[PDB]
Amino acid sequence: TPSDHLLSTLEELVPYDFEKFKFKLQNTSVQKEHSRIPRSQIQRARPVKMATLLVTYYGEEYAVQLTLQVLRAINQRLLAEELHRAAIQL
Repeated sequence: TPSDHLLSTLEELVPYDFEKFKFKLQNTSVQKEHSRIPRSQIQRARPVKMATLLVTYYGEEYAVQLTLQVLRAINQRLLAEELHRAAIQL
């Protein structure tokens, strides 16, 4: 599932880089007519937890786009590309 690819993607994501990931996620624009993840939850959310959260709050397709963009925001173009490639496989 998309959440499984997001899990693995953010699992490979270095925790020290995830620190910035979740900081950029807090500053990520909310998708049209979709539910916002509380910043208090984002700070405490695990790399593997956000995979589920983004899907629940925004959606599967939106979770991939959100994570991809935030990865690029933190100079993780590798994971962003691999996530895109995962979306292609899906």
